[PDB]
Amino acid sequence: SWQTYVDTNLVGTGAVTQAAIIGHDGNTWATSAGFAVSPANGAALANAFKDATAIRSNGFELAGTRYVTIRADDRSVYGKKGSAGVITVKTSKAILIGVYNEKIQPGTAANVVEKLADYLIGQGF
Repeated sequence: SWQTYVDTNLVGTGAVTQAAIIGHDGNTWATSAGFAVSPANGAALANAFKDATAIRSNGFELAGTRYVTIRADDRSVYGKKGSAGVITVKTSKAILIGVYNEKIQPGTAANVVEKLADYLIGQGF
C-alpha cells in the first residue's frame, strides 16, 4: 500500500527518480529501492512545514544530498540542486518525498507528488 504508492504512483510514473513517504515524526513508512532518508533529516523536514525559518537559512538534507529551499509553505517544501531537486508535500498523516534528476521537468515532478498528496488527503491520510 504505502509501498505501492511509492513504487507505482511516484516512481513508476517516471516523474521522480526516487521517493519516500514519511510520518510527521520523520520515520519512513515506505521507500523506493535503495533510497533512504534518515529519521533525523525527516523530522527536520517535518518541522519545516511548521517553521520554515531553519530551512530558509540553511536549506535541508535528504539522503546525503543537500538542498536549497525554493518553496516553503504549510503544505509544500521544495528544494533544488542544479538540474535536480526534491518535491515534498505534507498530508494529514505523512509527508511525501520525490526527487527528480536532470532528465526531469521540475514541475512534472511537482504535479505527480502534489497529485498523490491530494489523493491521500481525501482518504483521511
